[PDB]
Amino acid sequence: ARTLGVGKAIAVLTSGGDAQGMNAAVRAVVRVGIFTGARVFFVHEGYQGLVDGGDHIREATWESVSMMLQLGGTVIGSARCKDFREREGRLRAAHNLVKRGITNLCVIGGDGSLTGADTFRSEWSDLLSDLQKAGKITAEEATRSSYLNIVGLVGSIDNDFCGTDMTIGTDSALHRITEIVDAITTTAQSHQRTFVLEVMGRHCGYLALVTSLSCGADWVFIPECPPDDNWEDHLCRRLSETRTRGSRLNIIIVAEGAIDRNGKPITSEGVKDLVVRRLGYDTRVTVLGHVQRGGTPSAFDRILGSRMGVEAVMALLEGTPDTPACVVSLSGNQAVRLPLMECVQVTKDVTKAMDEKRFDEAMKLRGRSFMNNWEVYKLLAHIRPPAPKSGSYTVAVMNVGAPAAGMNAAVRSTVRIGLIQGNRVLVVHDGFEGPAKGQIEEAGWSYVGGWTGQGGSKLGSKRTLPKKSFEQISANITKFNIQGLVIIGGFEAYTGGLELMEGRKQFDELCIPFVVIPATVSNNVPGSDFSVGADTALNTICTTCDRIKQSAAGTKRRVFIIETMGGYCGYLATMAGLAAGADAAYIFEEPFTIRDLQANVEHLVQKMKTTVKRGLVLRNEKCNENYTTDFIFNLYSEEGKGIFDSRKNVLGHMQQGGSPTPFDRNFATKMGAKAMNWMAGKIKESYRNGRIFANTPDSGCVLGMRKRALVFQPVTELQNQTDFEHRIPKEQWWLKLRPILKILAKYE
Ligand SMILES: Nc1ncnc2c1ncn2[C@@H]1O[C@H](COP(=O)(O)OP(=O)(O)OP(=O)(O)O)[C@@H](O)[C@H]1O
Ligand SMILES: Nc1ncnc2c1ncn2[C@@H]1O[C@H](COP(=O)(O)OP(=O)(O)OP(=O)(O)O)[C@@H](O)[C@H]1O
Ligand SMILES: Nc1ncnc2c1ncn2[C@@H]1O[C@H](COP(=O)(O)OP(=O)(O)O)[C@@H](O)[C@H]1O
Repeated sequence: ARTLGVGKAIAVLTSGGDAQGMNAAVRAVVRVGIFTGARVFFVHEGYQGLVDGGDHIREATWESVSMMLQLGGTVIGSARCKDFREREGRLRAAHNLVKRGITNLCVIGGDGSLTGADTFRSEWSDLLSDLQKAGKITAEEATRSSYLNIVGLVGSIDNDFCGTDMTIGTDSALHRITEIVDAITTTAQSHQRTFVLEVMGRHCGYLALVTSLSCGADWVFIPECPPDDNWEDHLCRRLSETRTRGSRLNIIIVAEGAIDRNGKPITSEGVKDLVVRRLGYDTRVTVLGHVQRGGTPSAFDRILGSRMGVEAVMALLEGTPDTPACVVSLSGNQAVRLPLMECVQVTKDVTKAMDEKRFDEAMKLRGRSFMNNWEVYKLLAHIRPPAPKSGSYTVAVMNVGAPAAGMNAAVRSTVRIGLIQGNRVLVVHDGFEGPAKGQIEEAGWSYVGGWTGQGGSKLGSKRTLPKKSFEQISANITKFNIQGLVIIGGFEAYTGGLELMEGRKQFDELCIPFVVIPATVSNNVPGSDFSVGADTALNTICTTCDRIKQSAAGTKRRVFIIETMGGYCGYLATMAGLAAGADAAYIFEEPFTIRDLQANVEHLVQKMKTTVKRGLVLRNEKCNENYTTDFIFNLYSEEGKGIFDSRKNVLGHMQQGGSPTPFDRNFATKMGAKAMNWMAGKIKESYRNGRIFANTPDSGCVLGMRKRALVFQPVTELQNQTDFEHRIPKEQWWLKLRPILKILAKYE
């Protein structure tokens, strides 16, 4: 609370290497730190300034963290101080803390920096008694004893640290790597070019794998699972197999830490030599390096930064001389404070486990999803697939609703994974106008060839519903022999789904199972924390939001009022509102009354009249029937005549058919499989007498993100979890963020 951090001060620090998002962390850490009545102190140049001190520990204001969200790298500054790795230095830093009076320390760093603060919290007890032989009056130690709180905030493009689902910057890092391959990829038209990108990752194959999974890398090399035995043949057999199979380029991604069975490291150049000496294609190595850390932080990292930042400060002010070292982080999409020590002691475990040829233990300590990506990567990466028999179940996949960045990525694994099960996969053009009009084709392994990155809807998606035409579709699911349905779409996929169950009452054909994969820009589908195409949309809003915070204004001081899309769902606006640090984001799920709206302005003004020079006001395209854009606009204008200028922008639905970011391509790839695996089951389990009869509710689901796991939920079970008037779910997780979004704008 406002009185919580009163009579309390904290010093934030940014050790480790530049990770896009650190800046948002700091900001949040300062903004929320003040807010809690506490005092926040900067500490330029990572652990260094802490050791040094003096002019390296300046005090932060609120205006100080202004306009940082959008900036990459660290601004508080990051060094490499090795003096701290020794006590002949930690003691001087401590001196600096106690000399400046500070009981809380936020460390935004990596596996090492984090492990350093760790050992610091520990070797802190004796640090007093020793720095007492001559340090400062012993009156202080008896006034700052077993009270040295430190929160570790994980920032690293490695995504190595264990205990956190994501680290800062890795998504942006993912964007960089992606934009390149995205470009490498869309040019190779001449010779059978064969790029050999080498990407980051000391000991972690993460970025390397994930980047292969989004590009459709032809082969990959990662640490935790070295290519044991004669592979070159394999890799060449492959590259040639695929060469004659008809293809232009090839993208062999290589993690830096890429080693082999024994350990004698695989080299990006070596790889390059191989292919040329054995196959002789014009191969060309590239080594992205230190650019992955560049560019600007993606919508996710800015957001993730702010969330972690707030978590830290809370965790800092909620500490007790009996509470252990803390490391806040994300998991199952919610903040968590984890035992610093436990995290380090383990995140280390993986290294040794890897030092000993024990890679199974490696890939395990890493495990879960990682292991999955690996598994799914290889599968979809195959050149094959198997020989199609006859007793094979035949599935149909289709798109329904407005298009999304990821649909084609989902349709591609759905078909590949299907085909690899030995099942048949039909492809439907134009959603439900699909099984109905009869536009249905058989999709072979190549049909989906290189789609994972293409945006829009290759198959065609319409929003029309099934019911009105059960006759024709059922007529068709019999003719073509459809025996399961995979629907990638948004609300009218969920909705058209329910619409299918009822049919199971009047029709026996509709008595097949179906899974609904959420693909909607708006993130309005019930039964999942995320949907495919939101991140992509979101990243574009957040982008143009930043580009608009410029405008060739004939003078400074100016306020922008922007209307986002997403019908009644305040996900984008709220999120974008937070990613681009707007003063206000008017959404539906959170009703405003002119009594408020007023106060929201008799506020930005009190700011445009000082600190702030550009203002951001986000409005959900449906937050309120009366208080339209134009209303909010005009209100904000008049009220600020003289003090500032103002323009109003309506983004609207700027062709959401651009291109999927790496996260939607992964998300749509991972599910498209998860579903096609789950569905192959429900189809066996529903085969009875030379016919299938799914008439239970389990056979009709929507697969979605729900906390730490993906989960199949039956459409009917969700009916009472969804407001159909406004086509949105009831209980949106993110409404939990609104408050932080508000304190960062300096409210309450
Ligand atoms: N093992 C350690 N013990 C104590 N302090 C450390 C340790 N490792 C790093 N530090 C502190 O952090 C500084 C920078 O370390 P480092 O470059 O490893 O950052 P990091 O958090 O490990 O991120 P990265 O994954 O890029 O290594 C060191 O100079 C020292 O100040
Ligand atoms: N794309 C890939 N990247 C890295 N390793 C791969 C890839 N594809 C297969 N492998 C490796 O090849 C070995 C398994 O071969 P599998 O028998 O699983 O594929 P395959 O049928 O021989 O090849 P294809 O599927 O290219 O004919 C394992 O080491 C597996 O990790
Ligand atoms: N861009 C993002 N937007 C929302 N959540 C994200 C994003 N990137 C990662 N996450 C979170 O990271 C965790 C999932 O990581 P993971 O299983 O490795 O999937 P991927 O392999 O797609 O990262 C979840 O908490 C997920 O919500």
